[PDB]
Amino acid sequence: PFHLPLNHPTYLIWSANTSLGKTLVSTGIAASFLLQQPSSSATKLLYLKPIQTGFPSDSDSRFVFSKLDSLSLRRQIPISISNSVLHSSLPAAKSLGLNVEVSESGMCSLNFRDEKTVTGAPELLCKTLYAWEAAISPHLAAERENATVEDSVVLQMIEKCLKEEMDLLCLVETAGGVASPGPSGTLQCDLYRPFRLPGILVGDGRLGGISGTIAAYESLKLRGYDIAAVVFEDHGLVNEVPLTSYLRNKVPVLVLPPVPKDPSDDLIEWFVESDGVFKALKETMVLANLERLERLNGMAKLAGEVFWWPFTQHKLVHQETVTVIDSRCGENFSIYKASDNSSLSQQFDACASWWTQGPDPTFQAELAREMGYTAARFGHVMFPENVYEPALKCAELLLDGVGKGWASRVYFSDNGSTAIEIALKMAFRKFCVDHNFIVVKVIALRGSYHGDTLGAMEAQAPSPYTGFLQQPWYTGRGLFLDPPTVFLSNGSWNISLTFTSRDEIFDKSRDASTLARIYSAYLSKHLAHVGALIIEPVIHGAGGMHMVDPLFQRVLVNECRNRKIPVIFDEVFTGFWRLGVETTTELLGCKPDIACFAKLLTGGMVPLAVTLATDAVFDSFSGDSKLKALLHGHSYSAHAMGCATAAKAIQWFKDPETNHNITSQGKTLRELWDEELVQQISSHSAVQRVVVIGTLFALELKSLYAKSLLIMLREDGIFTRPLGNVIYLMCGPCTSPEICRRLLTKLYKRLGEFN
Amino acid sequence: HLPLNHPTYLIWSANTSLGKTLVSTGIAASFLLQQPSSSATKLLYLKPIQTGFPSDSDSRFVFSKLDSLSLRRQIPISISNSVLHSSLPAAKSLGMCSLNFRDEKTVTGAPELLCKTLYAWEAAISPHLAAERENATVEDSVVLQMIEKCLKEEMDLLCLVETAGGVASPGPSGTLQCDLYRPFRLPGILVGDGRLGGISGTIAAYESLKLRGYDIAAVVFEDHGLVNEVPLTSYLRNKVPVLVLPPVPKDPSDDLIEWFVESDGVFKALKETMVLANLERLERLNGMAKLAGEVFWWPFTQHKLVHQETVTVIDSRCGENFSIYKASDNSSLSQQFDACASWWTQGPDPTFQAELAREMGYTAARFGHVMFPENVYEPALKCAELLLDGVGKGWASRVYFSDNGSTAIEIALKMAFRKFCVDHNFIVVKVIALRGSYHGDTLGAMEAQAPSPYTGFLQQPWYTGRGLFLDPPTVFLSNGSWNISLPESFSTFTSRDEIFDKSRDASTLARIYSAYLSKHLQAHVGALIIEPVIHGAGGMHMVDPLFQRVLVNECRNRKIPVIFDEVFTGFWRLGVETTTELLGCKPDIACFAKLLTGGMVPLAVTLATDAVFDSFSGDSKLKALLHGHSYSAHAMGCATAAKAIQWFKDPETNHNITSQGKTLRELWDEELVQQISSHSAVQRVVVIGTLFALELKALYAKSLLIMLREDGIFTRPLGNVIYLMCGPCTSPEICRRLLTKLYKRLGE
Ligand SMILES: *Cc1c(COP(=O)(O)O)cnc(C)c1O
Ligand SMILES: *Cc1c(COP(=O)(O)O)cnc(C)c1O
Ligand SMILES: C[C@@H]1NC(=O)N[C@@H]1CCCCCC(=O)O
Ligand SMILES: C[C@@H]1NC(=O)N[C@@H]1CCCCCC(=O)O
Repeated sequence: PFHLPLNHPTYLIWSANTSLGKTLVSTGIAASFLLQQPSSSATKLLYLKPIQTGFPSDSDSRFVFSKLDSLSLRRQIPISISNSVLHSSLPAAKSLGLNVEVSESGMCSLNFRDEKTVTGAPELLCKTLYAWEAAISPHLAAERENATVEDSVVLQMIEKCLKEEMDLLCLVETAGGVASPGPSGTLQCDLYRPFRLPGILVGDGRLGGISGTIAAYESLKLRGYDIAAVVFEDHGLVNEVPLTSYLRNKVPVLVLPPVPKDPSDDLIEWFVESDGVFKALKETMVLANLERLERLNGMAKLAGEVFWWPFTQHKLVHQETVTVIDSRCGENFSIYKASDNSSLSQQFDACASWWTQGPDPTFQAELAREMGYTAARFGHVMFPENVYEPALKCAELLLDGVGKGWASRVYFSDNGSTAIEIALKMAFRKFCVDHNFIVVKVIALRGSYHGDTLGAMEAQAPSPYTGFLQQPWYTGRGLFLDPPTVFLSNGSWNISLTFTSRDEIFDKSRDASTLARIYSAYLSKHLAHVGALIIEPVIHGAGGMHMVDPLFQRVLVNECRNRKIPVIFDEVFTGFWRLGVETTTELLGCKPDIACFAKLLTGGMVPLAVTLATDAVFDSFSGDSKLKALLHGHSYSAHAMGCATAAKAIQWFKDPETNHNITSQGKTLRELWDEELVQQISSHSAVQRVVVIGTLFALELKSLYAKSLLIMLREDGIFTRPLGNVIYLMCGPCTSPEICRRLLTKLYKRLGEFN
Repeated sequence: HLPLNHPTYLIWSANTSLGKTLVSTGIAASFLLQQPSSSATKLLYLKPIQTGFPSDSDSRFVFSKLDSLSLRRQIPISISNSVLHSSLPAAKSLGMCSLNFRDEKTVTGAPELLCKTLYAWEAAISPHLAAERENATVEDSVVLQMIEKCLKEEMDLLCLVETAGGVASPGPSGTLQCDLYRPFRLPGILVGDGRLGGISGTIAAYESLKLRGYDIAAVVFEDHGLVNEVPLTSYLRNKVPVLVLPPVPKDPSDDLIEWFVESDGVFKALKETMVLANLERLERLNGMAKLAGEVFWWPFTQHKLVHQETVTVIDSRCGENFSIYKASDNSSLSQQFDACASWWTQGPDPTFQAELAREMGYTAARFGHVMFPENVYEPALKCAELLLDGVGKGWASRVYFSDNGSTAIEIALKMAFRKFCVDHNFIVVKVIALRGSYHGDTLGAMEAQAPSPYTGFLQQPWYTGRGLFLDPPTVFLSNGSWNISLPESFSTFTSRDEIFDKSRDASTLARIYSAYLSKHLQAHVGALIIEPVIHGAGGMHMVDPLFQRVLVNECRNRKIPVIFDEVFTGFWRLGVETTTELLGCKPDIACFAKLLTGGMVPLAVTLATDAVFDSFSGDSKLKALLHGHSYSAHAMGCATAAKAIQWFKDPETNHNITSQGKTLRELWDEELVQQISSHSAVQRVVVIGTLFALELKALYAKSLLIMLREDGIFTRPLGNVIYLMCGPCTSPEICRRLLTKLYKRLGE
C-alpha cells in the first residue's frame, strides 16, 4: 500500500515513440525550474529514469546532468547537481568495470555517483534506477542479460526515491513508447498504473506524427491517466493544428523549434531558444497540480452540501469521515487525505463497493477497453424485438452456465431490484395459470433482502428497517419464516434453530437426516394464497451475512415445488463467484424456476441485471394478446454496455487461465482465506460467530467495539462498511489468497485490542 | 447499402511507410495467383486517398508487382489501374478535377485485378494539408460515396481498401481517417511496426481502432530482428493472429519479387484469416434473429406474435443510425434512422458518440465502480454540480442517484410522502396524478399510474391504483391549427406558442381549472406527480401547460409536495433542458434519466429541495432515506452524464442551441407538419423539440411502419400513434428528409 505525496508535483514523461526527445524536454523543464532569477536553496528538481538500456553508452540521466551544468554556466546561475545509477545488469556494470555482487535476480547495486555541489544553490538530483547494457527493449535486455526486476520492486524503488525527498518538482522519464514493455514484459502504461501519476506526452512532429501522437494519447487515457500537455519538435508540417483541434484546445500543444541534426552540436543555444516553450510547459505542470490539489481539498465539503447519499443519516456525517476516492486499481481505492501531507494512499475495498466488486488490476484494464469499444460500436441500441452481439453472447453465456439444465429464457433489467420485481411478476403468472386464478402472497425467510423498490420490499419481512416512514405503501405481503442458521464458532461449525466440516453441511445426504424430517414438517404445516417462494440461497447478505442451513432451503424448495408454487432464486448477491461457485444451485443441489443476477454479473463495472426463467414460466405469457405479454421494460433494457461487460466477466471469472483461483475441475475457486487465521479469529473472545465461504469473510461481535475496529482497519489500509455488529471482508473472484492472508492478519491483530 | 457477400477489409497501419502497400500486394497475389482457375476470381484494390502523386502511386505499385508475380508464377491475370480524381497540380504533373486515366492488360478468362485511386494530390504530406495547399477539396461523405459506388459497381471476390498514413492521420477535410470510415465499420487488418519502438506504436494504433468500434482480423509486420511479435501476441492474448514478414531486402535496386515469393506463406495465412473471419461473421449474422427468438425474453413483447422475419439484426450504431443486417437483401448492411430514439434514450451524433466512447473507456480505467455512500469522486460530484447549476437551478439543492427512471420515481414518492407527513404531523397516503401519465414499471411506480388494462391484476397482483386520477385537457395541432380538447367532466390558439404563454393565467380556463381541481382537492393526498407537457407512453399527448401549472399551484397551496417526472422530458427532448422552462413553475422534487446519460448507459437522478432533504434529518439512522442500489452513482453513468449535460447545452458542440441558449430551434419543417396534420388519415399532430408525433384515425399503422422501414426509418408504434424522435444534436435537414418520407407514405 503506497503513500504518494502530492505536496509536490510529480509527472511522468511519456512519448509516442522512442527518440522523440523525452530527455530534451525533461532537460528543458529542469533548466526552466532550477535556473530562475532569485536562487532559493529550497528549489529542487528530482529527475528519475526508472528504466534505462543502451547503457552506459546511452544515459539519459548523464545527459540531463551534463546539460544543466552547461546551461547553468551559460545563465551564470549556480546549482548543485548529482547523477547516480542505482542498479545495473552485470554486463552493464563491467562496462563501468565494477566487479560488483549479484542478486538472486541478476541485478547489481552500483556505487556510482557524480556530484558537483554548491551549498545554498537550487538542486538537481538525477537518478537512474535500473540499467541494462543492450540498447534494446527492457523486456528483451532483461532476458539476454539475466537481470530481472519485477514490477512491484520498480514501483517501490520509485516510491522510496520520492518520499526520500519529501520548491520541488519531480520528473519520471519513461523508456520508449507509452506501450513499450518494461523489464518483466508488462507494458509501461500498465506498470505505472497503480500510481496514476499525471503526465505529459512528447509527440511526433514528423510526417505521420499526428496519428502516432493521438494513438499514444489515447492509450494513456484508456488506462485512466491524465495528460497536462503535449509537446513536439517542429518539422515544418504544422502538426499542432490537427492535434489542438482533436484535443479541442482542452490541453496545450507546445511546439519546440527544429533541433540540430549536426551531431557535434551542443544543443545549448537550442535550449536557450526553447526557453519559452519549456517555461510554458513547467507553468502548465505546476498549475495543473495546484488546481488538482485545490479541487481534492474541496471535495469532501462539497459532497456534504451537494450529494444526498443512499442509506446515510446525513446529520451524523461530517467532512472528516467523507472519503475522497481519486481512482481505483483492481481491489484498491486511491484515497486522498489532506490532513495527511496531502497524499494518496491505497485502501483495499473490503466491502467490494456494496458487493459489486471483482476485477484485479489486469482485468480492470481489459474491461475498460472492451467498454470503450462497445461504446464506440453500439452506444445504446433498442432491445425489444432486436438482436445485437453483446446481448446475444451474454444470454448464451448465461444459459450455458448459470442457467444450465433448467433455464431457457433471459430477461434483461437494470439492477437487482428490477430483476426481482420482474421475477415476482413471472412467478405469480405461472402460479395463477396452474391454479386457474384473489390475493397472492409470497413465502420467504425473515432476514432476506431483495431490493429497495416497492415490489422488492413486499417480499421482505416487516422490520423497523422497512415499514411506515420508509415506504407508506409497504403492507407485508408475505408469509415469513425464521431460517435456521449455520456459523463457525470456537473452531467448529454449528447450527442454530456440530458439523464435521463446512462441506458436510452442503452434503446432500442430510436429506436422510432427522433435521430433514423436522424441516419438511415445520414447513409443510404453514404451507390469501402462497404464489411464489423467494430466497437468498446460502447467505442472507443485507440480513447481516448470515449463513442459512442449505438443507433447510432445499427442503423448502422441494416442498413448494410439490405444491406447484414457483421457486425464485435471488442470486443478486450470490451469483458469479461471490461464494466460490458460479451459481448456488451448485451448493443447494437444486434448481429454481426463476433466478436473478446482478452485482458481480457485470464484474463490478456498471449496472445490468438479468432474470432467467424456465420454458414453462415463459409459456404463461404466450397468447394472442399483447396484454398477456409481460409488460415490464426499462428504456435501457439490455444496454450493449452492460451486456458486453457481463459477457467478458462471465468468461473471465470462470476461466482457469484468467482466474488462477479456479479449481482443477473449474467449477469452484481455491480456498482464499487462510485456514489457521480463520480458525483463530473464530475463537477470539470478542467474536460471537464467523461465516466464511468463497470471497466472503464475516464476523459478528458480541456497537462499542464495531466503530473502533472500522477505524483501526482503515488505519491499516482496509476500507469496509459495518453491518450492525457484523464486520466483513469481501474480496473479488480473482483476488490472490496472499492478499486475503494479509487482510485476516491485520484484522486479527486489531481484535487483539479486545482480550 | 454495404454488401457482405464478399469480404471487404480496410488496411490500417501504425504509421506511414510500414508496408501497407506491400501487404495489399501480397494478399492480392495470394488471392489471384491461385493455381485453381476462376475467371470468377476478382480482387478489388482501392486507394481512396493518395498524396505524393504521381511520383508516389500505391495503385501503380500494386498493378506493377502483380504483373511481375503473374509472369514469375506463370499464371495469367487481367489487370487494370485507374485514377479517378486529382488536384489540378497533380494532373499537370503526369479544384479537384476528373481524370480519364487507365492502364489495362487484359487476359481472356483470367482472374482479375482492379486497382483504383479515388483522389490524389501532388505534395507528399498529410491529405488535409495538401487539400488546402492545392485548393482541391473532397468532403467526407463524397469519399464514402465514391467507395460505395466502387463496391456496388463490382457486386470469388475480395476487396482491399488501403488507407493513407496512420490510423489517425487526417483525411482531406481534416477528419481523422479512423473516424471518416467509421460509418462503414468495415473489418480490417493492421500493419504493425517491427522496428525498435514498434510494440508501443502497434498497440496504440490497435487501441485507437478498437476505441472507434472497429474489428481487426489480423496484425502483420516486417521482421527487424527484435522479436516484437511475442509482446503483441501476449497483449492480444493470442485472440488475433500476429504474422511476421521476413526482412525486406536492404538493396534499393531489389525488385522485391523474390521477397514476395519468400513471403507467400504469410500472405496466404493473412488471406485465409480475412476470408474466414468474414464467413464466420456472416454466419453469425445469419443465425442471430433465430437465436434471439429462442433465447431472449424481450420486454413489452408478445412472443407468440413475433417471428424471425421481424426480428431486427443490429450490427452497430453510428450517431442516429443503426446498421441493420438483412440476408433478404444481399446479405448486406444498410442504415436506418433510429426514429424511436431507442425508447427515447437517444441523442448522440456520430462525433459525440465517439467522444463519449473514449470518456467511458477512461472512466472505466480510472474508477471502475466505486462505493458511493459517504464517499465523493470526481464524476459523481461534477455531475451533481452540473445538475444543480442547470436543471435544478433556483429550487433544487440535493441530488439522489438511482439506476433508472423507475427507481428515481420510487425514491421521489418516498421523499414527497415524508415531506408531506412531516408538515401534517402524520393513515393512508394517496397520490394525485393525470390519467395517461406513466412513471415506470416497478410496483411503486405503477401505483402512481391510472388503472388501465395495461396495468392491473395480470401485470402485477399487488397493484391497487393508489391515487386520485384526473383527466387532463390535451393540446394538439390539426388541419394547420393548434387546439385544446377538454374531457367530458370538463366544460384555437393562433400558434403552438400561444399555449405556453403565462398570459393564460388570467384567462377563463385558468379560473375553471382552479375550480375543477379545487373541488376534488377538498385517505390523504400526499403528493402530486406529473409528466410535464407530454404524456409519453400515454401516446405522445400534449397536456395543456396551463392545466398543469394551475394544478402545481393548487397543490403547493395545500402543502402537497410536487413531483416533476422528467425522465422523458428532461435534457432537450422537448427543446429545453427542463420543462420548468415550459410550465413556468418549479417542483419540490424531480426525476431525470433517459437523455440524462446521452443515450449511452443507465443512470437516474432525483433532485429535491433543501426542505424535502430536511424531513430525513434526525439522530436515527432509521430516520434516513434507506433506499440504495449497489451501483448508486456509478462513475460510468456519472461521467457520461456530465459529458452529455455540457455537450447538449453548448452552442459549439450542439449547433441547434438557440441564441437565448435556453431552447432549441424548431427542427420539424413547419409546412410539412402543416400538410401532415391536414391529411385525412391524420387525426392529430403533436410537435415540439426533438419529437414529431401523429395519431391516425380509428390497421393502417402496420402499413406505415413497414413502408417507413423500407425507407430506412426505424420506429416503434404506440397504438395508433406514430412518432419520429431525433436527438438534441440532429440537423434539421435530416428531420426534413424524415418528414418528407413520412408524408409521401401517407400519400398512400
Ligand atoms: C444487492 C441485492 C439486491 C438488489 O440489487 P441492486 O442492484 O442493489 O438493486 C437484491 N437481492 C439481493 C440478495 C442483493 O444482494
Ligand atoms: C421512461 C420513463 C420512465 C421510466 O424510466 P426507465 O429508466 O425506463 O425505467 C418514467 N417516467 C417517464 C415519464 C418515462 O418516460
Ligand atoms: C505516405 C502516405 N501516402 C500518402 O498518400 N500520404 C500518406 C502520408 C500522409 C500521412 C500523414 C501522417 C499524419 O497524420 O501525421
Ligand atoms: C532506446 C530507448 N531508451 C531506453 O532506455 N530504452 C528505449 C528502447 C526500448 C523501447 C522499445 C520498445 C518497443 O518496441 O515498444
